Amino acid sequence: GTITSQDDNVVVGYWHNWCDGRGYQGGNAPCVELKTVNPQYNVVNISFMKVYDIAEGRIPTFKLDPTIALSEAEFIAQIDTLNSQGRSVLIALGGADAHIELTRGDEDALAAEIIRLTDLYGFDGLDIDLEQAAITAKDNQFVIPAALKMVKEHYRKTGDNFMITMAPEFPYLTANGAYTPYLTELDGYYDFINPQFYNQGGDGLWIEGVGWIAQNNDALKEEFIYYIADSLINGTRNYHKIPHDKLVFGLPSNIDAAATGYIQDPQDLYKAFDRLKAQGQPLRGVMTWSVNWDMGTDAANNSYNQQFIKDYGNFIHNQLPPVTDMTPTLSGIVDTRVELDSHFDPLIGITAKDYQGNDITADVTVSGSVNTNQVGDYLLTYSVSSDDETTNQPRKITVYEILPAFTGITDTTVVIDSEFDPMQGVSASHPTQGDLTANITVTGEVDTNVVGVYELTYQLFYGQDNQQNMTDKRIVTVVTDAVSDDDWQVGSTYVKDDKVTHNGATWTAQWWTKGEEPGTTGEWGVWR
Amino acid sequence: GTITSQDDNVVVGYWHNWCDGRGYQGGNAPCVELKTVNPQYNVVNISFMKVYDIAEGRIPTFKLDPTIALSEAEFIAQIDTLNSQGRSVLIALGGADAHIELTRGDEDALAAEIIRLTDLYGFDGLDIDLEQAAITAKDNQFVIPAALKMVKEHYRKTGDNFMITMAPEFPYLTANGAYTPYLTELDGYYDFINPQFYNQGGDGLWIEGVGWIAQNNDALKEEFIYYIADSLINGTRNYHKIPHDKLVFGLPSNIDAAATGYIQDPQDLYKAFDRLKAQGQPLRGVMTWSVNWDMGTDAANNSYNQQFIKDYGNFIHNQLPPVTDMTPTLSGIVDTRVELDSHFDPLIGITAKDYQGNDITADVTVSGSVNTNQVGDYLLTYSVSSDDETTNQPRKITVYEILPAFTGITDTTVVIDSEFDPMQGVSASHPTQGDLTANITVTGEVDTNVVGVYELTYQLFYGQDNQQNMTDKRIVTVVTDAVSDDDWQVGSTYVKDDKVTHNGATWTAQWWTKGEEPGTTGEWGVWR
Ligand SMILES: CC(=O)N[C@@H]1[C@@H](O)[C@H](O[C@@H]2O[C@H](CO)[C@@H](O)[C@H](O)[C@H]2NC(C)=O)[C@@H](CO)O[C@H]1O
Ligand SMILES: CC(=O)N[C@@H]1[C@@H](O)[C@H](O[C@@H]2O[C@H](CO)[C@@H](O)[C@H](O)[C@H]2NC(C)=O)[C@@H](CO)O[C@H]1O
Ligand code: NA
Ligand code: NA
Repeated sequence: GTITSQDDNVVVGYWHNWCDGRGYQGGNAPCVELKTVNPQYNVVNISFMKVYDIAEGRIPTFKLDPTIALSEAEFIAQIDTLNSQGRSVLIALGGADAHIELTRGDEDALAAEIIRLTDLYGFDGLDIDLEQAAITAKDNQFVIPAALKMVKEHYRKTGDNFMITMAPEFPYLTANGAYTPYLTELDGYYDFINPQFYNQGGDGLWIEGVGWIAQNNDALKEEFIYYIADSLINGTRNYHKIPHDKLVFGLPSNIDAAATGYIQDPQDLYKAFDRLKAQGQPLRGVMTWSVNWDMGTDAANNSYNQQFIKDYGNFIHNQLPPVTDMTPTLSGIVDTRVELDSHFDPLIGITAKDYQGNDITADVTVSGSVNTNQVGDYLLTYSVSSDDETTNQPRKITVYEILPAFTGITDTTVVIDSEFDPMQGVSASHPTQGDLTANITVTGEVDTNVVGVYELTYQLFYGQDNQQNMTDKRIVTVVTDAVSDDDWQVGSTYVKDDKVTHNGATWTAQWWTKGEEPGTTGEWGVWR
Repeated sequence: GTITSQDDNVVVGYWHNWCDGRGYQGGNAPCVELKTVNPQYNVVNISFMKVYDIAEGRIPTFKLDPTIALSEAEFIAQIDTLNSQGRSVLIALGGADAHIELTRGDEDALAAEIIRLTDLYGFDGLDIDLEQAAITAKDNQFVIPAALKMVKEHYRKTGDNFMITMAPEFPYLTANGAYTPYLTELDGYYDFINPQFYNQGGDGLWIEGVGWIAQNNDALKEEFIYYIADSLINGTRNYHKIPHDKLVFGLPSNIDAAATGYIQDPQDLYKAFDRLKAQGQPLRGVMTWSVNWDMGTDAANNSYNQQFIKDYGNFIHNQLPPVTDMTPTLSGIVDTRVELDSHFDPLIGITAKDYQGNDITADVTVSGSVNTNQVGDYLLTYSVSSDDETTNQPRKITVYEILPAFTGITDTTVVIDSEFDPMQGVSASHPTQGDLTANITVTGEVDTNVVGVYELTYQLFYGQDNQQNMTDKRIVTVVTDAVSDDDWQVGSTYVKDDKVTHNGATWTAQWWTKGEEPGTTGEWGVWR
């Protein structure tokens, strides 16, 4: 009747709010009554809360499929029995091809409906099972955690722990991955995460000395489970940290439950978990899609007969109780580049929380320092302690510099006796320092009274005391406006007294000529 | 004729070894002669070297599609012209649905065929364009870099820079991602990487203060380009580092060239590149799938008319030459956990290379130290310098401990006067210390001559000087073997002189009775 939360190891099982689902291998998942769920599933997730009718608006809800042949009242009664047996029933938000698209300001209405349904049906919490576009559509990444923090606190004020769990597909758990916001904002509020280590085909990770470990590789399943979990529980190898006491391994029940990810030999899981326990970081449990699948039939109409809970139930429940990782969280620490001579403040952007979600940002301290007057790497150490633990994390701050740029320094032709200003159209700038046009000197001059080619060297001085320097060159050609005889052409015919220009001189033909180059005809030739 | 490599900014364009490709929007990509490729494509990649016929074995090759109507000799002639124009022609290995599956030991034959084709056709290098399963199938991740290092060195010994490039889909570039091995092994050998920032739909990254930036989001394309590139060129946000001078932005030419990723407003790219240039890290160029697409038609038979090179050619070529990032690389530095009192060696696993691929692992130094006799976090700093740069990277080493475990401490029933050894079947162990069975004491005793319940407390002492302690309890019940009268039952009928056992006593009926509990019938009732 009241909020029944789990503090030991869990075996989580999703329950279909529909009948006769088709399997990836042509099997069939019947709907089942909640009360027929194997007792060793101590968390059962009602699938799914979603938007049923966009006529009702943007806020998802839950409507029982009547063809399961449970009345509203009976379904409440069966939740009530599971609760009386010390088992939890969660409402799972989302699902494959569920379309949730909330906008900022929707969070109060989402919190209110979660509370309505929880109090009506007797749910013990909520599983965030957003998939595909729903993870990142409109403002889901802000609205959902915001509503859920209001729900957690509403029930905390009556002494209840409304459970919050999540089922992210595992590749979304990398460090800046799509599920980041949900984990960081609900750090301290969530009870455990049960990612899906299924339906991701060849995705996985690279491990030195082993190679690439794919989620679809049966020959290395033990490796897959160990290494991805090890990465998760320590926040290594490009994964967000989920403490081991809050990490629940999500799996398909059988080959019909999912395209890939099914564990053919359960020994690979026993062995992985064991190795994790041997390094002092045992996991919190397992999760499966789904109890209907575990109670279904394959394509030959053979019953799966509870094979999943047969393989894992006892193995998970016979573990020691979990030991809470109470280490605090640090957030916002990223390697950063800082321009030479900028102001850098080591605390901007950085926050912290204790293992229960409380802001402890002012408790953070920093060791080491950055000199933004000198280029290079500076390494800092952040620390914060709470509940007799400390978390430390390092940060690399690189001080760099930026070249300024010249503009307007392009070769040009001007007419004899015009005015020429070497700085007209020339300028320089720098991102920080801004305008550096006054920092340009010019070596050389142009004499526009005298035809020819004039070279100018432009020197830009910048930075501290103008001791850095950039150089560019430019050619200014002074031409006459006076026109003159036509250029000689090899293909033309000339006659006596025709004049031509060629190789800077004016030549006069002495007689008929074609093809004779002025200057090449000697003392007594056709060109004079 | 000879190896023509590029040292300025590049605009890379792939060339189809086939005719009339179908577009994602029903357009058509004709085959084209190499010589008709727009000159501003200064790198043209022949697509694709692959396994054409598994009868020929596992080693990929290149066979010209004859229906392009170029003879072998003419195609060589057209490569020769591009080369005479100072433009590079690469052979692209792989392609969408190309099946390459090499095994270890294949690398000499792969190196020999790359050299054959290069010398035959006049190619100037190779682009690694493995996709899907080819990235990680059999030992591709070892064979391919191994063959290519042999190819680079073969040509280095005749004064040629055989170019090596890669086209990984961008999500494979995260820190332990599938393309890791190719980048790390060819660090120093590759000329630039041109990832594909297309065909990944909603993939992208999370940026504080902006939100989720998807590769398919047109409204934030500028953000997508800036932030993913910024992440790449600095190795932040869970991406491998690719120096900015070696990063070339890969794009679709138009909407028919790819499912998603096309830049509708080129201004978003100009602006992104500009911002990157403003922080002193301008990119090396752009890449496109493909020149045939840029020269194709859409579904309405309208010519695309070179729209891609129109939008980017001048913009990329008018940038300043690249400035080589000569900082060295560090590899293997990962946060690690170490058991209390183990030996930790800070250098095991760690390697380093200079900006040209040379091993400089012995030049690495480490600052700070780890005390494995005390639990906690220890922060180290690795550094190595080469070519007047230094790279620094930090590492967190956590010293942890592990509980031992008891076994055999389970409640038990033994028969009066049997032998009882409190340690039979009891033991303890620890991962490190091993057997701790000799470290168990027992408080309390069992007297098997006297019926009843005996409690035993088992204490395990361990760790340094046995000053840590674990406790477990056990109940040993000593029962008689002597049988006695049957237990009274509420539902049975008894008669005078029937005897029953109940609440530890033997009672005798005085007369007919059913339902009368022995001990409840007073002084003169039926039970005596
Ligand atoms: C936690 C979890 O596994 N969630 C997802 C499930 O939704 C999904 O199952 C599929 O859900 C649909 C509704 O969301 C159903 O229409 C569909 O029948 C069902 N498919 C099966 C085989 O039961 C599973 C699929 O493996 O994975 C997640 O994506
Ligand atoms: C660098 C690159 O973009 N490589 C891939 C390409 O192969 C791929 O194009 C497709 O390649 C096939 C052969 O590998 C062709 O059969 C197919 O026609 C072709 N498709 C198109 C539309 O040209 C592109 C697709 O965008 O991306 C990579 O996956
Ligand atoms: Na409840
Ligand atoms: Na060549």
